[PDB]
Amino acid sequence: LRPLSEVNQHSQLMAQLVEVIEDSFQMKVNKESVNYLRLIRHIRFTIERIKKEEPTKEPEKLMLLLKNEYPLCYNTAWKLIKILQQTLKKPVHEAEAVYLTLHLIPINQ
Amino acid sequence: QHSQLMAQLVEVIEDSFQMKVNKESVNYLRLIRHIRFTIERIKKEEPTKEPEKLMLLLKNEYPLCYNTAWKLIKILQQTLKKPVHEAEAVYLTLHLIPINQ
Ligand SMILES: [Cl-]
Ligand SMILES: [Cl-]
Repeated sequence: LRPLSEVNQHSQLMAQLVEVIEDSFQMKVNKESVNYLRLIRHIRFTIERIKKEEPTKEPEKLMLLLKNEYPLCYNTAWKLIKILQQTLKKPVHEAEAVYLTLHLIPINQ
Repeated sequence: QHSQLMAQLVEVIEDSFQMKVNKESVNYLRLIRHIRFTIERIKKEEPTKEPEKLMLLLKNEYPLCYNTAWKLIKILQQTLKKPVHEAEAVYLTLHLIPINQ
């Protein structure tokens, strides 16, 4: 049998993508990190979706992605939304939490 | 106007990030403008088209990550010989933000 790690499906494609990221961002990736591991996992599964011509779950999985990557910004967005609901007394589309999260990420760097 | 509301929202941000926002900075201006658009869309009960809106937000706020995501998507398309949907550029951008920053 062939070890899974030795099934070299798209190994050189993956390496090309990483080189593009490293050149463009002018850094070296941390192959140890959760962010890198999840990036590679995302790419591997995106390859599968592309091969099968599958769409994605546009709204809902964006939420969880941001909750996992930027929990402080994500939860802060929801705290702002809580206050908006309490004062303005209108419903809030969860897309607003996505926008707020993205606007918060740069603030404390 | 929502002046007191805005001040409370900024206080929450400051607490959560354990920082004080410089009120005499582009940082504060950008923040308050975005928040005011959120308020306006909530009050007027106006939905967004999240796919198109996110592409616009990312292009303008995360140009390096977004443009790099598009380069990667083009490589994937050309290698796999399949269509790639615009939403993929969005999801890939969101995975790149924490790599770059
Ligand atoms: Cl965070
Ligand atoms: Cl909703």
